[PDB]
Amino acid sequence: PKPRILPWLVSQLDLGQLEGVAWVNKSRTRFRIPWKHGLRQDAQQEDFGIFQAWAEATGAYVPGRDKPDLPTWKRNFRSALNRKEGLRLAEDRSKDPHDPHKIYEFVN
Amino acid sequence: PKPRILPWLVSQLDLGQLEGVAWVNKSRTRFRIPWKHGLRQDAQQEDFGIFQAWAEATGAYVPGRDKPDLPTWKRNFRSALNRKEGLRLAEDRSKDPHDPHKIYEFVN
Amino acid sequence: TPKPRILPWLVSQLDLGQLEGVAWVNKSRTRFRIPWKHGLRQDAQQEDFGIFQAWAEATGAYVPGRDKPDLPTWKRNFRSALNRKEGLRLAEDRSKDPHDPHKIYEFVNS
Amino acid sequence: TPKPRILPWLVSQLDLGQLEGVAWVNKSRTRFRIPWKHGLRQDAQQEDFGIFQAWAEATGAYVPGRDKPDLPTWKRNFRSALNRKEGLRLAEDRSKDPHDPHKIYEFVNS
DNA sequence: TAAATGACATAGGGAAACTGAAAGGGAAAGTGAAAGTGGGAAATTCCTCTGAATAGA
DNA sequence: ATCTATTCAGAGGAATTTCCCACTTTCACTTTCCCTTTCAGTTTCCCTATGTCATTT
Repeated sequence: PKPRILPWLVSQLDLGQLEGVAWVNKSRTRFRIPWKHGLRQDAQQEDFGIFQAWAEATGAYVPGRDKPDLPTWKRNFRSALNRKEGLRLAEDRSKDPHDPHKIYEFVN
Repeated sequence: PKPRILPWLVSQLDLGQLEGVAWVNKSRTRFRIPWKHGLRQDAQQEDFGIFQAWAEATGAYVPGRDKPDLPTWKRNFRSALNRKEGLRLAEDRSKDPHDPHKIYEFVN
Repeated sequence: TPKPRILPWLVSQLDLGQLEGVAWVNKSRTRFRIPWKHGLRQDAQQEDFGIFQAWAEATGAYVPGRDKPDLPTWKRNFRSALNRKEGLRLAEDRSKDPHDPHKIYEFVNS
Repeated sequence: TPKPRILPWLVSQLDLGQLEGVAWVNKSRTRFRIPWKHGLRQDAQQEDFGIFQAWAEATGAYVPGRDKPDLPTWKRNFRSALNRKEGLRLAEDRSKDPHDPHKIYEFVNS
């Protein structure tokens, strides 16, 4: 059937399984996504969990079959979101030293 | 007593029990048909209500017994109307974002 | 007149060899190649979508002059048409190559 | 407004010779000089970082009508782009000269 | 007023990751023209049954 | 010498058969929706690499 990204993303947000990935508003319209830049030493694949989740979810990534590739999972997650109408990028807290991340918000 | 499509269609148009299926002429010579595209995430089953109604009506589709098949219902409905003389597709508003549909018309 | 069927038409283009880059890759004439340069590249230009364009002109999908040029769509339609077609398969994919980007299709059977 | 590609744009600046000490050295144009100096020195301005500034203005990254000129960043962006070009290698690093600071790239190719 | 030794404040710099805009791709869905189909209607053989015309008793 | 016992035309539906007519399905691509990839550059990250000030001999 293949998941559509917005409904899928919203579900992850509601379940709140991944960390650094949740609703940052009680009305539910703004949300955070970890985004530790790739070159940083403290950066593991645990910091690309949503990106990885999406890849596993769409069949792109299958642990065992393909080597894990972090940059691709991220560029893929990002491009999918950009084209999505009714959803804009708010603040770019990506290079932020302690808690690097981004908040997306649904608009009309 | 299998229904003939034009009389049947006109009846649905007059009863107006199907959202989006309605005349657009006081004179009743132009009607509109809901025409959302199958892939669209926003396509709920009822977006093929007339197509489904015709399939159930010709006894081709009995809920419970058959697996829903939305493409064929629309496909059958469109093909059935095409042979009909005195009837012609006037506008194709189906790749339309908000309210997608097609307008047929009766050539005198 | 009749509308051309894609495989016979393609074979004909291959035999005529009018388009540059489009050629049989073997004597048995069963494997052929199609130039497939990526659209965003700098050296890209309309002549790198010649077969795609030819097919569009051929099916009346495009009419130099009256209609407006949609190069990507020409490729999408040509690519999509072959994809369902039975008895033809994708063999190679050198489409992301630098100097000679192209894909290689092979004719098969059942 | 169409975005310029760096090599064709750079070659144009070299031919026009609008900046001081940019024109190629060899007439066949297989080598050229770049106002590559240093930033932690003394009289370093927008004159010694002209190509770097030209590229920044050219890509809209910076416009002498809003963006507050950052000479250090401009040098970083220009350096990275030249590095990735296959048929383009850096000959010598003559930035190691007092009064005459610069750099010599090659228009080689394989 | 000095060659040297230190002391910070950033400017390079090489890789590899990031990115926006737009082209590519998958594959499920759509299409008009063309050809196929089912089921009810019209038509073309089958079946008693009638019954007057023909044999046994 | 009637008195039944049969029997081959013509009836009046059955029993299929062949036709027709609306839709249905194929045919052979085309298009759409939603993301993915490519392009050709930008931007980090993480270290060095120097170029002005400030103490050693």
